[PDB]
Amino acid sequence: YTEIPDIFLCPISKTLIKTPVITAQGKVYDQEALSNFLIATGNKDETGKKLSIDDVVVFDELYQQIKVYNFYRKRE
Ligand SMILES: [Cl-]
Repeated sequence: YTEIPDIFLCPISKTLIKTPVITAQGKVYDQEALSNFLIATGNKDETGKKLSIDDVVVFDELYQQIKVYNFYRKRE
């Protein structure tokens, strides 16, 4: 599997997450992808529900796991 682990996938950018943010609903996106996407739809997420970039936090644990993935990845 050269493929990116699914938990590190952003539903919007559809690749690797650079910085995980998590919604109150518990959904995980890449920060910059979500920000920009939410501007395009006008605070609606990819299933058309209301969402603001102000109501997300960085997902610290997962950010950390991503850094480790990145170590193993960029090794090859
Ligand atoms: Cl996790």
